[PDB]
Amino acid sequence: VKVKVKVKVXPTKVKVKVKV
Amino acid sequence: VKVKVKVKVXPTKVKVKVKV
Amino acid sequence: VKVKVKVKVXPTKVKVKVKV
Amino acid sequence: VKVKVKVKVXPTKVKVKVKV
Amino acid sequence: VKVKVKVKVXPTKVKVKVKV
Amino acid sequence: VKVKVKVKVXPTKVKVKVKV
Amino acid sequence: VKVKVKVKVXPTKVKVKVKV
Amino acid sequence: VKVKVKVKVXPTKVKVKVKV
Repeated sequence: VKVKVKVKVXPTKVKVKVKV
Repeated sequence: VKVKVKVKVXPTKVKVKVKV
Repeated sequence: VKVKVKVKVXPTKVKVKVKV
Repeated sequence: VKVKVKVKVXPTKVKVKVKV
Repeated sequence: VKVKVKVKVXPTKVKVKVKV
Repeated sequence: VKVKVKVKVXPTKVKVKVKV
Repeated sequence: VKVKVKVKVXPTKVKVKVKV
Repeated sequence: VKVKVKVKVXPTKVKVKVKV
């Protein structure tokens, strides 16, 4: 099970991911 | 100009903040 | 701009705070 | 469980990796 | 640029400060 | 629980590792 | 240019200071 | 506790441990 949170707005680039 | 995200991702717990 | 990202990774507590 | 958190905001890159 | 990354991991608490 | 932390601000780059 | 790391384990408080 | 730090910062590189 792989779970991804991302938002990227030009200057602000956030990506979070979790494997289970 | 900002970014906000609060989220619970499977078993993690995540919050994001950009304050102009 | 002032930036915060924080995550609880089971017991682990990570705080990231940036001034760009 | 493995968590990978990746962020870039102004002239900063921060990467955190935490294996539970 | 001022970066603070701050982390607690079992009995261990760690402050990392980068100032450029 | 094992932790890797990496911050890069232009040329300034620090990698930090925390194992209990 | 400064980078500063400070670790705390119960009765143990150590710091490392690194500059250009 | 095994704490590593390695930093590449202007025209220098500084490594260090803390073993608690």
